[PDB]
Amino acid sequence: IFTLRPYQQEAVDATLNHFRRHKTPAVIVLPTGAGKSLVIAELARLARGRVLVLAHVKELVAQNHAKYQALGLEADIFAAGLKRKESHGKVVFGSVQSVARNLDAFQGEFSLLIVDECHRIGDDEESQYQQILTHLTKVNPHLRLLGLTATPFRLGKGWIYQFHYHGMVRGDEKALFRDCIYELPLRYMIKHGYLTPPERLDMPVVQYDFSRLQAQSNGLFSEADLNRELKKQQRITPHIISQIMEFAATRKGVMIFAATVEHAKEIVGLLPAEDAALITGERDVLIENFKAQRFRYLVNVAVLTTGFDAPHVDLIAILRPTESVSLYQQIVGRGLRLAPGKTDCLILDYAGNPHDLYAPEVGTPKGKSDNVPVQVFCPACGFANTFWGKTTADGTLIEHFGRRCQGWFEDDDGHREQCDFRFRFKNCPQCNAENDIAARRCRECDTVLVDPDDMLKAALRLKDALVLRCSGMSLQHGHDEKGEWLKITYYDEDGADVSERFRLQTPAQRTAFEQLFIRPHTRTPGIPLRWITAADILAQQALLRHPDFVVARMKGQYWQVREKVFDYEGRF
Ligand SMILES: Nc1ncnc2c1ncn2[C@@H]1O[C@H](COP(=O)(O)OP(=O)(O)O)[C@@H](O)[C@H]1O
Ligand SMILES: [Mg+2]
Ligand SMILES: [Zn+2]
Ligand SMILES: [Zn+2]
Repeated sequence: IFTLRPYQQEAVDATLNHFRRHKTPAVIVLPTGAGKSLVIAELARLARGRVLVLAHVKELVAQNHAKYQALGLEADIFAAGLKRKESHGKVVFGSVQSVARNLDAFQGEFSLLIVDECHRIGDDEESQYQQILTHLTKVNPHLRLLGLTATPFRLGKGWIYQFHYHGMVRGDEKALFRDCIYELPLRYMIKHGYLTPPERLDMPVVQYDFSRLQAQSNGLFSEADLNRELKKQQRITPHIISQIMEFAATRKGVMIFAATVEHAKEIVGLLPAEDAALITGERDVLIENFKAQRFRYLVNVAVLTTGFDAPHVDLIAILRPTESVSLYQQIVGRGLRLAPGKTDCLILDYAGNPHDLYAPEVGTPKGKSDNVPVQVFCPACGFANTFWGKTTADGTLIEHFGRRCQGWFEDDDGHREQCDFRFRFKNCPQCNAENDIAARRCRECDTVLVDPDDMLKAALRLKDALVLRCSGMSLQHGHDEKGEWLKITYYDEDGADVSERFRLQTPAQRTAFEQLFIRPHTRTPGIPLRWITAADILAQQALLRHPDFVVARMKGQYWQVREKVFDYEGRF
């Protein structure tokens, strides 16, 4: 009694093809509710020896075992508190702690290791995980390792894999997994009826202003920063909860996603007495009480409970800002389990989060809250990159902060490489090769690339050269006998200024202008500025930025601009 949905057969096929050509671990990205047990079952059926499904969380180990056996198949379990029964079946489910101390039971053939929730590996039970890995690779030197996760990306931690099979890089060489070989988007499950569809309320009455907040190192939000502005706007909290109650009269189950513990307890109070509970992050804490509708409301703070299956949840109310589209999708998905008569799950966002469940995950920290995902084509390979940026109403790009194309390619010989097109770069002083902005040594000639502070410090002390911190630039143009020209004047807050001039008459002059001024100064690298006359440059000065520092050699007529520091991070 097992036939595979098309997307499940695809995940199996992707795994077989990968390991028939490679030894390296790979990861599959599946959302909850996809039916991971069916993929495991068919992989085990085709396997030599046995298959081990390992998981850090013992609670998850027991669920996977349950769902697998519910397919009409047999398996062992190695979890704490359980006793070794008659070993039966081709699959073994276990936890990192239990397996790492019952390693004497794994002296047989294990051809495949499936690690569920593989995004946790860098967090906990790391010594024991190496213990399991060392033992399995000495018994099975050709063992294959498949990762499963619904959350490949975590803010502050990075991506779990480097190469995505659709043609883009996500992590760098430090990524735990070399490859993501299959991904099932949440959009596909909703579109094809594998999950209940969400329906977000378009116009909430009042919502929190969460734009002024500045993220910490991780890109996350501090509890204190969230609380500062929650208490600034706490006269809106009564009104938002009032409408949640109004919507809940037409719904069945209600989850509330609050920002802090201070915010939650306030929320529970405004809710009807005995009609609301709370989920921190002891036990089930009334998990099946909620599913028996002992209470209509269940508030939750930054704690995701693995395994929650509540088809009765008809309503999700998000009152916390979401730092990532991926976090928003894990929150929404908890109310998308199918049920008869459940036409949708109403989503009530009162935090000002964007209205796009299917937005692309940039995968890098935002920086400024007004930035949005923007699409930027690579001039070299044509890959459609997605960077942080800003647009007009029509969608016309104003700025984008991408630095390198994220595409990769692999040649017939099997050699793989990321696209080398660099939207932002620095030239090597010796060989002129284009290098990453952060590089300390040239990639082609290994010459030292001077830090911005050090070059400035030498010219700041040695005043034979001029140094100027730039607050902005002004543009001027005219027309002499050899043709048009454009003069740029760089100035500081105290009025000192350095100027440079570009002629614009000859083809070589125009080419040099684009090479030396536009492409460095442009706000949208990779999208050429269209221009005929110098006045066209002036009209489009919004698309240009000014350097943060200007260094000029105090020589020539008055000075000759030599260095320009863009995107400066350091002393000043
Ligand atoms: N090929 C299939 N045929 C019939 N039912 C399926 C199939 N694949 C998945 N399902 C059903 O879809 C649901 C998957 O939910 P769940 O087991 O929680 O997925 P996961 O374990 O990946 O979170 C289960 O109710 C399961 O019976
Ligand atoms: Mg399953
Ligand atoms: Zn490219
Ligand atoms: Zn060089």
